[PDB]
Amino acid sequence: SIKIRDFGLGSDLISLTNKAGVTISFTNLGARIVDWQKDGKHLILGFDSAKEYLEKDAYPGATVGPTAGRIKDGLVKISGKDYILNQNEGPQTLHGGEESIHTKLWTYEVTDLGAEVQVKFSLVSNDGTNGYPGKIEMSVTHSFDDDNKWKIHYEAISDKDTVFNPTGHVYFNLNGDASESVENHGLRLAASRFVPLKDQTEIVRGDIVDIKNTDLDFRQEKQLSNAFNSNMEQVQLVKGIDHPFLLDQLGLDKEQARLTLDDTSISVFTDQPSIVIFTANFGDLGTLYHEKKQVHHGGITFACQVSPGSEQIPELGDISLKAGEKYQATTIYSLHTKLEHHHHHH
Amino acid sequence: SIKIRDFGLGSDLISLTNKAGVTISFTNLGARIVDWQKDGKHLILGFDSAKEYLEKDAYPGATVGPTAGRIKDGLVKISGKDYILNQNEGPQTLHGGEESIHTKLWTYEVTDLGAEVQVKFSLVSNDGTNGYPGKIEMSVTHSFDDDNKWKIHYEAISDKDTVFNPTGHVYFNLNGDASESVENHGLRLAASRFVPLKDQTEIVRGDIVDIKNTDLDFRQEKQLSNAFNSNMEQVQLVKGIDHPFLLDQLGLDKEQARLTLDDTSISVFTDQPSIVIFTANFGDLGTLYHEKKQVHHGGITFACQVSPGSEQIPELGDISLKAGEKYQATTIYSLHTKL
Ligand SMILES: OC[C@H]1O[C@@H](O)[C@H](O)[C@@H](O)[C@@H]1O
Ligand SMILES: OC[C@H]1O[C@@H](O)[C@H](O)[C@@H](O)[C@@H]1O
Ligand code: NA
Repeated sequence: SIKIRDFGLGSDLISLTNKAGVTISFTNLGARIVDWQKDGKHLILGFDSAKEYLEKDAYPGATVGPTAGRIKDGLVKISGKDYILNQNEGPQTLHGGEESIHTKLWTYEVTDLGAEVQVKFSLVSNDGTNGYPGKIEMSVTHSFDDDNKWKIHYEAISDKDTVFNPTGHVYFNLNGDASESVENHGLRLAASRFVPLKDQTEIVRGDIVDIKNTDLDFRQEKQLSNAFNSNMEQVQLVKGIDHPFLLDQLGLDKEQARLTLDDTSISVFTDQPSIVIFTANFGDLGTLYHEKKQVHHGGITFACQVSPGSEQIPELGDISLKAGEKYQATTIYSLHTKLEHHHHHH
Repeated sequence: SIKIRDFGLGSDLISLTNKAGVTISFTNLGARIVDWQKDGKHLILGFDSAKEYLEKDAYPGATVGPTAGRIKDGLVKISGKDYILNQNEGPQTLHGGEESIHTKLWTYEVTDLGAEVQVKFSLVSNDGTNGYPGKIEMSVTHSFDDDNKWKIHYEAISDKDTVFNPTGHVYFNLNGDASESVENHGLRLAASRFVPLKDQTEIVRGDIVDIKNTDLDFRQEKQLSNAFNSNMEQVQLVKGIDHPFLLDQLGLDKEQARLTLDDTSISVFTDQPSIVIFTANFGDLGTLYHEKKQVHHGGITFACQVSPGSEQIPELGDISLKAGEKYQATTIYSLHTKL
């Protein structure tokens, strides 16, 4: 079933329920996921109205871009030309600059395919917006099916050579309560290397480091506390995790990550080369989610994209987008029950 | 009463009915007026869904900007520097450039004051959008009251020196049907001068002309057919009217224009210096409004703003907006019925 209602400020809330009774919801404000529940428990973090997003934190569950992450000094090189983008975090351009796409009302259309329902959100990024050459016609399609798979499909075409590498900023918290840390979750992630940050400004250091056998190695499932409790310089630097992990094997076919709590698991599939993991290292900020004060480590993202820093570390990729060339990216989060035995205590 | 409903593509339709039973409706798609009716008659032109506006004509009833009208070569000088805006009509920048603010979904909030209801739409134009320095936080409040007054108040603030001169693009048609020319309406206009167009590109000619005692003098009410049957080269050039008229006296308290058809009349008030009048000179286009084929001259605008062409004729005014300055503009359309 599909249901729609106003969500505030002129935005809408589109709620879907599949045949298994799982419900998921999105808003056109930032083409974003608002909630995902199983048996009345929230699987992700979200608010109850549009205004909260705008007043508390506008990133959660959003489509962010045109370029996800931080670009050192807002400087990109496009077809031999230097361009300075909006700098909204000191001299850095973070998540596309200020008042970016995650803050806009996108138009949308719903397509009912029976076992699958699609919500295609559209938006045009005008030429020059936040310094990006364009115009860029973008669309983000969120779909949910009878097999509990939530899929995000991005498409984009630009009138001019530009840069594009958006991502989805959902935060998971299988506790279903923001006030409960995710250190009790089990994590498996198919990555042998990571990208360290230079310092507190969070730009990339310039090197790629092997994490095998460190507290950041999750090739084999381990509890998140292992990382949170780590005194590794990088962990101490950000007070948790806030890094790109380079996937060892690429392809939409491989389960790249799996997050488990008790009998529930979320599997991550993507055609992108890296996953940026940020564990809500907000300290005592205490943003209220459904009236619960969020705790430090009260959430985790799996933002799949081309790793940030490719400006300095070309080995990471090329996010350029040629005029007329069709960009496409696909990320899938699938929900499972009793996938494995995970019975722990913290 | 206030009613909100889904207008298509995720946009909303907000309809306000006042104590007199008159109904006006807006959509956040473009902070625009969609309909205005009395005794089941439409007074303005509009479509029945969001898609129609995107497919047929995105201007009708919309908030257009940041700069309304045509800018020669898309060029403006800001702080002595030349800036090139998005060119969407040849080398000209018409109504803000392609995919401008009229095609965006704006956020909004409704405020019910009893005798009056206000709908405040807001949108942020990012720095560099379509070549315009910013960011510009903009808001347009459309309100409707029990006295049948529809008012539009604009406000804006920019982080950088820029240009700003928006307008409301409603088209009136007291016939209540697009297939009927407005040539039968009577128009009164408190303007003794107009801005001639250079040619078919519609950029300004460079001069200001006195229209006293010509087919375009509407200082005393007259039927539009007059102007329509004129042999003035300017009328002939565009096949109707498509020009900025310079108001004789500035100020919100003066009725600047008045459009009349039978017992029904619309009065225009504004704090702007000019009114741009365009008589839907679409020839055979035949755009469909409520299943009715539009006819050449099947509508007329009263776009209040600073006259286009100030880039070449500085006397027209100055559209700059300095960083930190708050821009404000107000335009009111008042509906009257003779008893
Ligand atoms: O929401 C704020 C957070 O956004 C994340 O996407 C970034 O990686 C964090 O460093 C930042 O503090
Ligand atoms: O909507 C299209 C029309 O917009 C008006 O504001 C212009 O003056 C006309 O020349 C143009 O054809
Ligand atoms: Na709505």
